[PDB]
Amino acid sequence: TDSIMQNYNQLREQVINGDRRFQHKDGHLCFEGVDLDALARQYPTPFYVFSEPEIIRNIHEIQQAFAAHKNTKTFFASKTCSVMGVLKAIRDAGICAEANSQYEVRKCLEIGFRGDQIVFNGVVKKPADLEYAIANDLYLINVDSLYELEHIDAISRKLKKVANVCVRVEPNVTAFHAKSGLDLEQAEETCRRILAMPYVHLRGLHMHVGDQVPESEPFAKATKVLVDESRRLEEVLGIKFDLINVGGGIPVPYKYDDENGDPLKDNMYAGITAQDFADAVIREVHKWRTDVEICIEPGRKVTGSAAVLLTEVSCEKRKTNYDLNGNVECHVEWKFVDAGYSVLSDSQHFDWFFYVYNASRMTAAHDAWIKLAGPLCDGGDYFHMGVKGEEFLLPKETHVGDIVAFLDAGAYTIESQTVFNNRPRTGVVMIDKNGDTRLIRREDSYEDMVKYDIYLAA
Amino acid sequence: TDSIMQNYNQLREQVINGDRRFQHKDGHLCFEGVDLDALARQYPTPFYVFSEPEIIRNIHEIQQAFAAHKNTKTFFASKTCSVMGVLKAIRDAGICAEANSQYEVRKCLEIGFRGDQIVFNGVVKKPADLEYAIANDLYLINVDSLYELEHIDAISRKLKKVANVCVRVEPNVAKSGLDLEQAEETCRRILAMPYVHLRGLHMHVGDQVPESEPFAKATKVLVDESRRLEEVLGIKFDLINVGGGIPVPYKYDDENGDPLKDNMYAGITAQDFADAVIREVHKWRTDVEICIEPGRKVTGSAAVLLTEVSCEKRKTNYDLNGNVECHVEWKFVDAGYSVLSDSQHFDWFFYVYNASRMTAAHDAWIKLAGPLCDGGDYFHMGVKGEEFLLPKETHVGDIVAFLDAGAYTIESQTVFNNRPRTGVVMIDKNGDTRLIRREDSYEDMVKYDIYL
Ligand SMILES: Cc1ncc(COP(=O)(O)O)c(/C=N/[C@H](CCCNC(=N)N)C(=O)O)c1O
Ligand SMILES: Cc1ncc(COP(=O)(O)O)c(/C=N/[C@H](CCCNC(=N)N)C(=O)O)c1O
Ligand code: NA
Ligand code: NA
Repeated sequence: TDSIMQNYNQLREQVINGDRRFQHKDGHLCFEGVDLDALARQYPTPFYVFSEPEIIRNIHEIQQAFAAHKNTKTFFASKTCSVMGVLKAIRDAGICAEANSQYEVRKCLEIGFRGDQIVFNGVVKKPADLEYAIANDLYLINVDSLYELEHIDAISRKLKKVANVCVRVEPNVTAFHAKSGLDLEQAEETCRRILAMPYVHLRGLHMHVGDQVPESEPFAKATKVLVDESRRLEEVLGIKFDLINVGGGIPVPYKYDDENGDPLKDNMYAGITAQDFADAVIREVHKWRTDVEICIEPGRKVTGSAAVLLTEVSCEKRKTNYDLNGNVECHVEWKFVDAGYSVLSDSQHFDWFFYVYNASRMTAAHDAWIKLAGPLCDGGDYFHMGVKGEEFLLPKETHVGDIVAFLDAGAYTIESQTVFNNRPRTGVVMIDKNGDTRLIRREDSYEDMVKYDIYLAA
Repeated sequence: TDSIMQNYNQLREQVINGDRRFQHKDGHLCFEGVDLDALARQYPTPFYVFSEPEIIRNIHEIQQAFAAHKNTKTFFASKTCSVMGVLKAIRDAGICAEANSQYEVRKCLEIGFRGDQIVFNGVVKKPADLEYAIANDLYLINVDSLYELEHIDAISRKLKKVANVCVRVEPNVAKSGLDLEQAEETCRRILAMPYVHLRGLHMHVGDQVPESEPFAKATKVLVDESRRLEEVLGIKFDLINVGGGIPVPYKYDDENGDPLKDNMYAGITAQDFADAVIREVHKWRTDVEICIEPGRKVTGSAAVLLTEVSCEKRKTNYDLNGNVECHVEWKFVDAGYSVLSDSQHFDWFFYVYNASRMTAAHDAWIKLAGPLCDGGDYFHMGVKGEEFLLPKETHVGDIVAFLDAGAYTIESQTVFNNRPRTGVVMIDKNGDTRLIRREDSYEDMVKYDIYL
């Protein structure tokens, strides 16, 4: 325990000393030079702040990782974060976009990605979705089922417009637990049929291994399956594929003290780098072709490390358990923040760990065990992914009005919010390349929330 | 397995032959005389349909349960569902409202609940929230901490307006409430505050509680301490507020269920809840007001999620190596966990039927997936393990129904993958339908962002 506390304050000092994102000023956590205590006095909490410089650094990591293969194309999985200002930053950094719904395709087109910079994935692509995608000449539509393929044939014919497709294959219980992709056994006939379709153009095969995968071997195994079948089909069908699409899954470090962690038992430890992901993928593709295009679809890695959730300590209490004779059994120091699981979904629903610190007292020892609660009704709306069990460490002097920061809060955190208890979804602030801040998403207002309803005011 | 299938089809026939909510017509599931296959051709799926008649039936069950105690006040816990048209139905049915945020208070006031019909609960009530509540003369603010109480004292003094409070106590038979040990001094201090009026004590046991003993024991704790404080402080309390938690049946075949291990079986009824509460309160006072804050029981049974079967596939495991070992039939609906949150995040069971083929045997084992990216976006709370039963005749374009989908299902939606949050339709008391919430539009989604 004392060791756990000691280790946590070693990590705290690494944040403000040797982290490319963070500094401190006046004892306050700073992000790209921006004082986060002061920022949280200018915008109402809770809100997220994103760093454009850190997104750029992440994208460079990915792109540098694939230097051994010139013919690589990188599509940001916009399901990770599709706030328009974030997408615009990713476009400016020079990569492309991946989309999982009609409205995702549309927003990518709106913000400036060309059709030939967009890949459309999904297990459900209704005819209206497919018609929209085909009419906008998307780079790829990644076909997930034979039923969807029938619609692509019929709609491409209606539009007299070529649909460019990959066939998604499940490289692997995966009949019972994997809803996506075709069985490998079905790729050959599926491809044979596409070749014969006048307006469907087979570009390659697709797979996606998973999310936050903390080892290289699954990527290597699955890529080899895809590569072996691509090679075989080239011979059997007498074709040359343009590409292979190996998906996403590059992990992000959510716990940084790798010496104390096992990525195979706790995948908050990232286990591998973008370079290890590239090495595994490229090695398997080059056993087939060095010239073929490799498409990748990273999501999490582009934005995960590039935002902080800022939330104000809004209440406090001590709760005491007594035996049946009025004698203290134990005290619990509860701190309440104005963000709960409706603001940070994965902390609750997917047992996700984020570093928690007192951004107003970043240079103070984090030396008191506390429990950290949200504002929702749910008895379960408190943060259970603690430093030790369900307990967090904050400075003993923590006060109502301090600002708490959750780090590594940029992946899958904005669109997954709700208005449970009619608490609004949060504003979002962006730090640009010059270190200046601006609001890029408003907090939901009272009006915004009732406007969807149809009713007579009393 | 053959017995699980027979039992499920027994339940299916009971839906369309012996359920006050449902009928069949032309092979289709009907809700209060409305053909749901036909309804889902008028509005884009997925969407929720609510029944005002069922809300009324549920409220009647609650109020009848408390007939032995004349002075009972019922507050709908609006966290359960605050679509304005649902709140209006509940207001028009004659009960009161409970709120868990400033904007919930405001929407309750805007739909027509008076201040004296609103209770404000919560572990975080900031000064701005408290000021709004006090200024609007709320019936109760249920005090959760000593920190909050100091703001209430200060703000009520500033406004020169009386704040009506309960003290929430956690009976330790958890983040909310004060310790019982703190009630006496807290009440003593509230009595001395010039603009705070102490109404009583408050508790809330939990959600979907499948047994009466927790309520009886928790109520007795509050009654005993209420009785004691009346003596010690020389006062008569206005009320006792015993909270919510009346369960709703999510599985109906009670003969096959253990509610204490699987709380999708309700275990008790509103009458059992009332009997326990009234039995304890009446050891002390018959004249005192009992406040109750039911949420789930008011609306849970009163909605259906309608979702179109939008894709299908067969996945075949060839021996783990080679040779057909088993086929898995996947059916994809256009609602996933961003539409029906508790099915995923809280392991919640909802009955699933093919509403387009409700009179057909549900004779085929399938797995039921949503449309999201997440490999985990499929429905795992099946009829048998993760498997569901639908007619072998099920086709893309059929309408699947999730029953009992009225509690905690609307405000918990997300726009993950930029799929819109759903529209909501209401069947009114005359059996007519209207849209009471639009589906989010594309324009809705991007309008919150600030961009060029
Ligand atoms: C075809 C495809 N291409 C790329 C990605 C990008 O994955 P990455 O962000 O790099 O881990 C995904 C991701 N899908 C989902 C995320 C789920 C996130 N869920 C969550 N609760 N945060 C999955 O792999 O299950 C995908 O489906
Ligand atoms: C003070 C208070 N008064 C009444 C209720 C109404 O409870 P009822 O709906 O009847 O079970 C609650 C309910 N709060 C929460 C629901 C949580 C629902 N969460 C969900 N994911 N569906 C709780 O008891 O944890 C409450 O906090
Ligand atoms: Na073709
Ligand atoms: Na007083």
